Order: sequence, then structure tokens, then C-alpha cells
Amino acid sequence: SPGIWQLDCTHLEGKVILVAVHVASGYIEAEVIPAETGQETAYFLLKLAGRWPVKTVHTDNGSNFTSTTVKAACDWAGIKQEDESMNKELKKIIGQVRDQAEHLKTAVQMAVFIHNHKRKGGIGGYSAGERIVDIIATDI
Amino acid sequence: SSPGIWQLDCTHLEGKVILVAVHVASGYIEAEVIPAETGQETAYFLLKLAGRWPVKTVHTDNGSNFTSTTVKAACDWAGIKQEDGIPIESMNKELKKIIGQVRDQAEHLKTAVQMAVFIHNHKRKGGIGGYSAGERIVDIIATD
Ligand SMILES: OCc1cc(-c2ccccc2)on1
Ligand SMILES: OCc1cc(-c2ccccc2)on1
Ligand SMILES: OCc1cc(-c2ccccc2)on1
Repeated sequence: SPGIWQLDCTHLEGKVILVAVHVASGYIEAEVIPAETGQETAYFLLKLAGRWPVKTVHTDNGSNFTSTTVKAACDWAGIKQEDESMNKELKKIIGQVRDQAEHLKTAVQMAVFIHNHKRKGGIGGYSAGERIVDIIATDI
Repeated sequence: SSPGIWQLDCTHLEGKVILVAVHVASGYIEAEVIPAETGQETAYFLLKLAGRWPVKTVHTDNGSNFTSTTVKAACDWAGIKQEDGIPIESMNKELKKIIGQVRDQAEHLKTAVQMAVFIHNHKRKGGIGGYSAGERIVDIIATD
């Protein structure tokens, strides 16, 4: 469970949002990139893997994920590759704040901040951020 | 050191800028190549970082990029207190060593920096019974 992520793209305003969801926690990382390239994908994956303990990524069938640069990055970083609730949610927060910023990429990271900090449930609840650190700390 | 305290520093290599955030208690790092130390680039780095880990305070070098109104606006929004000029120099030293060990596997410097971040955060310190910066940050931050 703790090493598993799902990666998805979302299309808005002529660019691509790459979104990686930590499956057990709902925690997200996201980045706006100009186009969905093998290179951009590979880079997003190395960044994520130096930050969190990434064992497996679950992706769509896209040609970006089967590129030699993506395969080189996965081999080096130790990532096995394979083939919405949190993601429609992200798109909705983007809308709730998109107004508040000049560029989309600013509203996107504002949305990540909001998602990852938000307590789910009542008093006794946890944010997605809290849940991922607890999951990984427990594992260790 | 609080679990919420970060130190930001910059390094220049090959004519490019590397912004580095160090989690002071653990030695964990986040780093990115940016085009130039502008307010808008520094603000965006901080917004990203604060969205990923619980950032309470940032100690900075008091560079002109931090005096930017946009950086203050970002810290305010994210609930970060900015402490300028308030003192890991062997960190910017450390990252450049590791960047040299991987530089030949990467066509572009920015890729080599993420590779170095990865090696840094996974490295066991203190010998075979020790722990990585990555292990230490989650242990320090975990509330339950
Ligand atoms: O369980 C400890 C904890 C984790 C966080 C956190 C908040 C936001 C992003 C990542 C982690 O806050 N408290
Ligand atoms: O200019 C890029 C940018 C701006 C911000 C910002 C975030 C929150 C409030 C105000 C400004 O973050 N990155
Ligand atoms: O040893 C398991 C483990 C790995 C990590 C980690 C966290 C952040 C970056 C790199 C590694 O945390 N717990």
C-alpha cells in the first residue's frame, strides 16, 4: 500500500496538469507542464521519487509512459510501472481558486495546498498530508 | 529545532540557479532549478513546498528575491513566517558533490539535481543502523 501511487493527466487552458495520488492517503503532488512529453513525465517521476518512497506507479496507456527516458528514470529510481474522487476534487478546487491568481500553475499549487491540508471529518479527523506521513512512519 | 522550520539557500552551477529548501531537524531537502532568483519564482517554490510538507517558518538569506511583495503575499497565504537573515552550508557543498557523481548520466543539469536530491534523501547517515533524512523527516512530522 505505502509505496503505491496513481498518475493521471488533466487538460485545462491549453496545458496539461500531471497529478500523482498516493493511493492509501489521498495526498497529491501536481505540476503544470506545457505538453505531456516522455521527458516531462520522466522528470516528474524522478522529482516525486526523491521526495517520497515510490515503489509502484499506476498510469494510463499513454505513449509518454513507455518512452526510453521514462524507462531509464524508472530503472534508476527503482519504480515499477503498471496500468478520480481526489482528481475531480482537485479540478473543482482549481475552479474555486482559479480566479485568485494570474497563472494556472499558481492556482494549481494553491489547490494542492488546500487538498493536502484539509481535515477530513470532524474533530478526530486527519488531512491527507497527515495520513501519508503516519502511513510511512508506521511502516518504518 | 521545531518540525516546521526550513532553511532556504541558493546555489549557482553552470550559469543556472538551484533553489534548495532544507528541513533543519532532519537534513531532508527539496531543490529545483529556476531560471532566475525573481520574487515570482521564489514565491512559487515556497507555495509548492508548503503544499507538500507543513512549513511554519522559513529562514532565508535576506536576498532581494525575498523582499518581493509576491513572496510576502505567498507566506501570508500559506501561514508561513519568514525570518530573513536569521541563521547546511556544507549542504550546498554536499549537493554539488553528489551532482558530480550523477552529472554524466543526465543530458540536462535539472535532471542531475533531482537525481542528487534522491541520493541525498535516501542515504543512510550514521552507518548501517542509522536512518536517512527521509526516514527522519516523517518520524519527526508524524502526529499519529
Ligand atoms: O501526521 C503529521 C502531519 C503531517 C502534515 C502534513 C501536512 C501537509 C502536507 C504533508 C504533511 O501535518 N501534520
Ligand atoms: O508569482 C508566482 C506565485 C504567486 C504566489 C502567491 C500565492 C499565494 C498568495 C499570493 C501569491 O505563489 N506563486
Ligand atoms: O525506509 C522507508 C522510508 C523511506 C522514506 C523516504 C522519505 C522521503 C524521501 C526518501 C525516502 O521514509 N521512510
